Amino acid sequence: PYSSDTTPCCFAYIARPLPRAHIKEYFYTSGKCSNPAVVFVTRKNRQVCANPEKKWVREYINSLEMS
Amino acid sequence: SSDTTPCCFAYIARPLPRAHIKEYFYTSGKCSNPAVVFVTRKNRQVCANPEKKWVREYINSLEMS
Amino acid sequence: PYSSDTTPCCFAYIARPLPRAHIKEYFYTSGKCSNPAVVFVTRKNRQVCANPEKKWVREYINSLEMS
Amino acid sequence: SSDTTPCCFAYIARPLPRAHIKEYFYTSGKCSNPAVVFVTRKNRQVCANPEKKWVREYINSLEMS
Repeated sequence: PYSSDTTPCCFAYIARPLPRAHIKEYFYTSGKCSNPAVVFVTRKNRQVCANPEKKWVREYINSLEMS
Repeated sequence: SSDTTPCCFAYIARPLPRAHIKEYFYTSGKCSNPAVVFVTRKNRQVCANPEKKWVREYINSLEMS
Repeated sequence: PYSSDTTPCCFAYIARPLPRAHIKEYFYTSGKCSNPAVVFVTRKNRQVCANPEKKWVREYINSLEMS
Repeated sequence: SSDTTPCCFAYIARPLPRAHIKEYFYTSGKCSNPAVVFVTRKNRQVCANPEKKWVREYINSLEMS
């Protein structure tokens, strides 16, 4: 059982770290997706796919739920 | 402005009302499951099984414009 | 090597699902912590510890990555 | 208004300046590593090794008020 509405997945990861100050939110893509992934939402409301195994990705996450 | 790709992991069980669908598109081949997405006037992206008769018929009607 | 500043960890998980509409952000606690955990930041800016293995927790995360 | 607990996973290598510390507290026993937290006037929470001489001395001075 699962939603029959589309679900976002990532098939590519941004190569280098996004500017930390341009990021306001994040969310992990569904476990249903083929690739694990972190999607950062920038302040201009863009959505960027990132690799959860990357050090900067984990640090950005730790920073985001301090705020 | 998004790097994500919409994929489908379930198909709607019953035929969606034809009257409220404004267009359709097929989910990316990158997605594991093949699927037709019917977009409703309220911008709902509903997943449907490409092999279903009603789905093929809806697509045909949307193709004739 | 690691930050010598304090790092937040969770030692208890909220028993039941928080109201989805009261949540604006989330972040996973450091892998350094003894327990894996998800910290939801409410709109009143409170921080609630949650279990990543819980179904509602994963769903809330998937939802937050969409907004 | 938070359910989290501050823990320490590293100790500051050199003695922090005494002049800018307003208080201290020990991290929870729930944390895996024992630690003293020196809070600076800029609200930085710095982790320090309880066994260090300077740490015990700083604590003593903060205890005499």
